Amino acid sequence: YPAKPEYPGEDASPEELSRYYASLRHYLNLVTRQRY
Repeated sequence: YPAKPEYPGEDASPEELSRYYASLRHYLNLVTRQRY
């Protein structure tokens, strides 16, 4: 589980959280290239 933080939810702003979402998606986008 390379960097698997928990999501905030609908607590933060619709833009601020949307930015943070990139860090979450980036993790998955790093797992979408499994090797060995």
